[PDB]
Amino acid sequence: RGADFDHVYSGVVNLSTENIYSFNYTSQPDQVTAVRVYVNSSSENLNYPVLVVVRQQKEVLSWQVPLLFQGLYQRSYNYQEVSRTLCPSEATNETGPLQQLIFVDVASMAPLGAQYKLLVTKLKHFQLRTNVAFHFTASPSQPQYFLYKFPKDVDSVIIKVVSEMAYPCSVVSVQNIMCPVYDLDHNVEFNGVYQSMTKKAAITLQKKDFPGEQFFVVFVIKPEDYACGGSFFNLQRKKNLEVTIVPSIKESVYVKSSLFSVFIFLSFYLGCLLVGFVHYLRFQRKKYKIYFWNIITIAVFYALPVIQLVITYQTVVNVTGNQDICYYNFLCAHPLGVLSAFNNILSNLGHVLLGFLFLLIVLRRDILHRRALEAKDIFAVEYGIPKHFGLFYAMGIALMMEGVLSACYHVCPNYSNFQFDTSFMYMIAGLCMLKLYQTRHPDINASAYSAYASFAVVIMVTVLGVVFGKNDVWFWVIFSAIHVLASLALSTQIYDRMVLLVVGNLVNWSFALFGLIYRPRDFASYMLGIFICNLLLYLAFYIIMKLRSSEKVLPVPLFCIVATAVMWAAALYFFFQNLSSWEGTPAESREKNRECILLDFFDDHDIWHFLSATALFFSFLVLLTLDDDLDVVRRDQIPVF
Amino acid sequence: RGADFDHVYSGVVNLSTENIYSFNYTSQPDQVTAVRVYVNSSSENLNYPVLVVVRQQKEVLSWQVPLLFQGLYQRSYNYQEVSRTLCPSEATNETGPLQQLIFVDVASMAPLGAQYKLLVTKLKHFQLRTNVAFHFTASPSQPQYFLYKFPKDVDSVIIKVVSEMAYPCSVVSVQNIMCPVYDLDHNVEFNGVYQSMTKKAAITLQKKDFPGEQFFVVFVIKPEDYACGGSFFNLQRKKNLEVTIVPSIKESVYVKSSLFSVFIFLSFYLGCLLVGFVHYLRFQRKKYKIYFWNIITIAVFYALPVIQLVITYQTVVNVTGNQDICYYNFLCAHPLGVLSAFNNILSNLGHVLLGFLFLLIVLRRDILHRRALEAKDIFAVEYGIPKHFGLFYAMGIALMMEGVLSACYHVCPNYSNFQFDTSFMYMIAGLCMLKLYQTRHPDINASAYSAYASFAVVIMVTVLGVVFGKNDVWFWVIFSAIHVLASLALSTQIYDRMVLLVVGNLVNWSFALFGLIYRPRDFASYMLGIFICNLLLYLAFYIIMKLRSSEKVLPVPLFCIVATAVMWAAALYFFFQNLSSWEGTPAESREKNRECILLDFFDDHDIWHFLSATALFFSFLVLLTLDDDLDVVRRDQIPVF
Ligand SMILES: CC(C)CCC[C@@H](C)[C@H]1CC[C@H]2[C@@H]3CC=C4C[C@@H](O)CC[C@]4(C)[C@H]3CC[C@]12C
Ligand SMILES: CC(C)CCC[C@@H](C)[C@H]1CC[C@H]2[C@@H]3CC=C4C[C@@H](O)CC[C@]4(C)[C@H]3CC[C@]12C
Ligand SMILES: CC(C)CCC[C@@H](C)[C@H]1CC[C@H]2[C@@H]3CC=C4C[C@@H](O)CC[C@]4(C)[C@H]3CC[C@]12C
Ligand SMILES: CC(C)CCC[C@@H](C)[C@H]1CC[C@H]2[C@@H]3CC=C4C[C@@H](O)CC[C@]4(C)[C@H]3CC[C@]12C
Ligand SMILES: CC(C)CCC[C@@H](C)[C@H]1CC[C@H]2[C@@H]3CC=C4C[C@@H](O)CC[C@]4(C)[C@H]3CC[C@]12C
Ligand SMILES: CC(C)CCC[C@@H](C)[C@H]1CC[C@H]2[C@@H]3CC=C4C[C@@H](O)CC[C@]4(C)[C@H]3CC[C@]12C
Ligand SMILES: CC(C)CCC[C@@H](C)[C@H]1CC[C@H]2[C@@H]3CC=C4C[C@@H](O)CC[C@]4(C)[C@H]3CC[C@]12C
Ligand SMILES: CC(C)CCC[C@@H](C)[C@H]1CC[C@H]2[C@@H]3CC=C4C[C@@H](O)CC[C@]4(C)[C@H]3CC[C@]12C
Ligand SMILES: CCCCCCCC/C=C\CCCCCCCC(=O)O
Ligand SMILES: CCCCCCCC/C=C\CCCCCCCC(=O)O
Ligand code: NA
Ligand SMILES: [Zn+2]
Ligand SMILES: [Zn+2]
Repeated sequence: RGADFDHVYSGVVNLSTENIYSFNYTSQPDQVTAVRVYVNSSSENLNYPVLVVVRQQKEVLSWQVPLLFQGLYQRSYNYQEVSRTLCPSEATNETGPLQQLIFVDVASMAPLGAQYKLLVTKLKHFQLRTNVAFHFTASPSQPQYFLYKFPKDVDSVIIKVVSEMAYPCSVVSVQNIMCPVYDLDHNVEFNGVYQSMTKKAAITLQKKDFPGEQFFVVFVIKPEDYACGGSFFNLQRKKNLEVTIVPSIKESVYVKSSLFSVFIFLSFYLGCLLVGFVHYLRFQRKKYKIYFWNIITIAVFYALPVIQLVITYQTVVNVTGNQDICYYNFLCAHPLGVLSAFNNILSNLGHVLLGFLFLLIVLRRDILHRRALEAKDIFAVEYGIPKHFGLFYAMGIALMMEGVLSACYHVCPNYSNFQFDTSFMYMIAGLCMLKLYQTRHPDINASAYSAYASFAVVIMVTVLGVVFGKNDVWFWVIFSAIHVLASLALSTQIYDRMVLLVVGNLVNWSFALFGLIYRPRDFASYMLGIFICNLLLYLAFYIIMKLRSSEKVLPVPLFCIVATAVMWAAALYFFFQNLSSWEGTPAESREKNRECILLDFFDDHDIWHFLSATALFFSFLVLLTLDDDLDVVRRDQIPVF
Repeated sequence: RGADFDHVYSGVVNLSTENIYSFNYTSQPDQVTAVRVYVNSSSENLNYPVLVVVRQQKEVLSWQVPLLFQGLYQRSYNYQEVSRTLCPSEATNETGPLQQLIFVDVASMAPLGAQYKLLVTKLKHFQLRTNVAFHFTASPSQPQYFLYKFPKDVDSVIIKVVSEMAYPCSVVSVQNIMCPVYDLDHNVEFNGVYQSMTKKAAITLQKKDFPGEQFFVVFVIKPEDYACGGSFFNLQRKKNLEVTIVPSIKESVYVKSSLFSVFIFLSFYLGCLLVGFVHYLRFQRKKYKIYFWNIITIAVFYALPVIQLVITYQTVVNVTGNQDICYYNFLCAHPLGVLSAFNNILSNLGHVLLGFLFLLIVLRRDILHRRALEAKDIFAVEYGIPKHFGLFYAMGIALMMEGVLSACYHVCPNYSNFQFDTSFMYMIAGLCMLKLYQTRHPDINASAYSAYASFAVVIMVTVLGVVFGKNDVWFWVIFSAIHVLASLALSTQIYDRMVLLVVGNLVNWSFALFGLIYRPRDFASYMLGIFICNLLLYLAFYIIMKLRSSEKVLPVPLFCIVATAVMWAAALYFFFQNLSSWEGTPAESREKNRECILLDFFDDHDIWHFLSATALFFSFLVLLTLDDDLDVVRRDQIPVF
């Protein structure tokens, strides 16, 4: 029967009568037309569903109305309105105008007839345009997909899908232009790239991956919300979606950002060179060695698991096309070669460059001291605090190792990797507190085993607390007992000294209270703030004790105190901007994704990598230079606190 | 049109003519009938395919002939014969006999008519019986599935599928009894458990998982062999398959095997008790302490990555139903609780029980030595070899830590976990060689860091060689250089002594040559044989040097030598029986799965865990007791080699 587009057809189908409709249309060359078939049935009997068959030249598509979904825990869902887009045939210029015919056959085996309504329409907005936002709606029984053709200049695009509400949750899949299109929840993840989506989704594609420089963006709504961190839930679950296809940054942005990263850090090298030059002009005109290596060994022992894991996770993402596995920022994930997010790795360059600079600065001090000790300078031998540079070498190397470990985490950030980003800073903050204590008490043995053992136990507490003590009121109660007791014990060792000890313990008790009351899910970041607080508290205690003892703070140490405080306040702010959350579902993390802040390449977490290295670098300089005033004062006179 | 079952229908379909067939059958209660629809079209034009629609009461099924598959690297496959089993409806006794009607509609849009052949048949062997082998055939375009109902007495079954040839490779999926059945490669992995299969597959199921105590066993043949370690490849890819449903072992087998494992090892405790009792009757009638703890720290540092990984892999297996992720011996993987293969973890009880026994043996001699020294015994003080039991405590605790590390690996053995099965044995073999050298050269410092560092570097070489040096002629050439040079340097320090050194280098050179020519993919096991070989060579050198120096081998040490040699020969044999291979694909590894050898619970790899612990336990006793004859001899008179 000849039928018209955009015309709603009603009918009753029983065993005897089947209703057939014929739609003929012409597709002009270089023009793609998609036909959407909508059938709905208001029939109580699901024992006798309305069966819809759409036959085209090269394909037959069949479905049933009401569409039934099997839910978790034996939940049943039925969708009375079912809509499908028929795979489009694109006429090349050579083929010419193509006359195509669609047959929509409607049948039912019901003894009394079952009613249905049919609307077949042509999609006027099937093709998606660049930098244009398109708003649409999808349902579990009404999946939608659209066509995008890569423009010549554009060699890569990002697919940004936004929703106002978290649920129902969807799947955004990118597939090549070949029939069939997998737009059902039972085959959508078979082919191509896909992401789970509650509120936001971002898929980055390259032209070389797709033949014909075109793809289909498929939007499938799940009958239930379980895979996307939701409780559950026969009635329309319409999701209002907006999708925009934006070109990615050009290769020039990669060059400008890599140069910027190296240059800000190399600027520090120039600044150290200028200071060194002034001393050279003045000169002409006028806790051990197994520690540098130990930090390496500990880092390598710790790097091996993550690196082996990276391979396997990277493998599974590439094959399955599951962008769910790695918790990238997505909105600012910039790919170089294999790396999905090169920008994250590049941000860790400062840790390596700044850590290296520190080793060179420490070395000059060691070489100069050693030369002075040989010359038997009175000041080198008997004036000032005895100088040991071993912990300083470990600190510099640890900063570099932190950069490498953080970069490894960023190859695939996820639940198995969560610790590695900020963990080595527990070692960095731990080493810095020994250097403070060793300054006055240079008699502390400090075995290599003790560092390795402490790190292992601290990480053991960290990983165990995240996995098994996620939010339990029990775990946080026990941990608060250790935290407070550790603070009491430490305070008595490292420490008006009494008033300072009270302030010192109180800050730790306050932190324990915040943790107990708030129960943060990110125990790794909470554990990190425990080491940062105690590092800054002991550093502040040292400065206060230095002032009460009338010891001076020279301009070079004093500037580093201001820079350390300013950089720590700035770095912590960018640390508190959560752009992805491995504790939640992949769809929940993606709601936190943001467009990146600096040079269109670096996000808030990238700035935290720049500023954490600079804050840690300037913290090293405070320890290195603070007691340089005493170099004139006799060691005998020098007090001990 | 009324049509007959098991009758082949021919017809020509053009735009004008569609051919419709009606098949009616009666399903008796408590009787399941499945109908298979076969359509084959020998039509050159794939632009105009034959479209087949099979409509039933509940659902409608449609497909096209020839069936087209999109292959990797743009390969195209077409199958003129397509066959499908229609979702059976099971009549309960209450419903009674049910008269069901099937409509098979055949259509084509070809201008000249396209021929087809149709056979609709009822499957007389749809239901699978217990302990009965059923042989069938499946094709990429002709998937098959069958029904199994759990017997009342049987609470769990294993699905064993066997094929004579590796390719074409298949997917065996287990799904609940609900329509639709996902029997296509684009939806087979959506629901239920599934395994990839080349030659063998084994799926273990429990009755509690399935409602109705029934499931579908779905067999889907892949159009290509890539996922199963093979290459490409329009023509039938028929796979002859045999599937048997066998009940799993009863809970009594779990109890009898757990008791056996504890008892053989506790028997050793009784044997040590009997020896201790005889000495107590005789008595009445007449390289340091930071090492025990260090091995713990190293093991914990090493246990943390694997344990965190276990959680995430175990998660993904449970959700997706993908049995391909872990590399168990599925033919004897027995589950207890959350563990998929409990027998693999129980087999590691020998390490902890025999490692604990050795610590009690060392402790006695440590206590009796200190008690003597307190009593100023002449023989304890000036006769015999200086006694340092510190490395014995490390060896005993390392054996325990190897049992827990090997048990953690067997929670989910895979490519990310490879090292954990045998890596700590490198530590054990290395500790045992230091104890040998420390015996006649008591003045060796042996720092804790050195053990940790050596382990880290040795594992770094092991993991790097497996991942990046899989079979390269380059990597094995460099490694043979280190292996020859390391053994050449070691031979000079520890080793007619000259003839022995020559024999000692030839064995290492031979091992290197075997590796160089053979290029084993399992570098972890090859690395293990390097440590075992040198441990037994240095042990044999010590015995030979003991005999040439006219020093006796007492009966207790001498028995341990025989037991160590016999157990090492026996353990190595069960080590060479590869029942699973993480280096290959999951389907390739399943080809080596075997039914398990001992008590219907333990396979060849489980026996290697029993015998490796016993060989390592008796190796410890050789070191502990060998020089107990020198206790009467004065320390000065004792030679050093
Ligand atoms: C690994 C990171 C967290 C740094 C850890 C530093 C701390 C926790 C480690 C490193 C050095 C260690 C100390 C080394 C020296 C001594 C003095 C000794 O008589 C008692 C142990 C004690 C007090 C150790 C306590 C723990 C210790 C302070
Ligand atoms: C905060 C972390 C990272 C670093 C803390 C350094 C701590 C662990 C170190 C530095 C100084 C050390 C103390 C130095 C002096 C003494 C006195 C001695 O009779 C007992 C050990 C004791 C009490 C040490 C315990 C460990 C100690 C307190
Ligand atoms: C988790 C937070 C709140 C507390 C962390 C406590 C950690 C840093 C403390 C508690 C127990 C400590 C260990 C106690 C025992 C030893 C042996 C000794 O040779 C010093 C190192 C070592 C290994 C200590 C390292 C530091 C240590 C692990
Ligand atoms: C704020 C937290 C992380 C600091 C934890 C470090 C402090 C409290 C821990 C770490 C290592 C611990 C020390 C480990 C070993 C010794 C030597 C022993 O003879 C006295 C106790 C003493 C000195 C412990 C005191 C508490 C201790 C110093
Ligand atoms: C895993 C295996 C190789 C462990 C073997 C450990 C023992 C047997 C080996 C490994 C390192 C070796 C030592 C390496 C360096 C020296 C310093 C030299 O001036 C005397 C010999 C001595 C002390 C060697 C003795 C033998 C030695 C201790
Ligand atoms: C089987 C082959 C690959 C093993 C080779 C191991 C070699 C390369 C590694 C493993 C253990 C390592 C040693 C561990 C202990 C020490 C003592 C330390 O004070 C200096 C480094 C030194 C000397 C290391 C040198 C390199 C080393 C000998
Ligand atoms: C752990 C597995 C992989 C192998 C273990 C090897 C251990 C036991 C061996 C291998 C390398 C050896 C060290 C190599 C370096 C030296 C030289 C000298 O300065 C003291 C002995 C010492 C420190 C050796 C001690 C024993 C040692 C650490
Ligand atoms: C694999 C078989 C052959 C055993 C391997 C023995 C290795 C681990 C042993 C044997 C010879 C040893 C080396 C001999 C020479 C030295 C002394 C000093 O310069 C540092 C340790 C170092 C470098 C040793 C490291 C460990 C060593 C390389
Ligand atoms: C004197 C104060 C020193 C600095 C204290 C810092 C306090 C940090 C405490 C933990 C907060 C963790 C919860 C929210 C942060 C999440 C980290 C992230 O977004 O990646
Ligand atoms: C004197 C000889 C001492 C013992 C030497 C043992 C030799 C072992 C060498 C490596 C063989 C590795 C290749 C095949 C074994 C695979 C291990 C496995 O099946 O799990
Ligand atoms: Na099913
Ligand atoms: Zn980071
Ligand atoms: Zn094992």
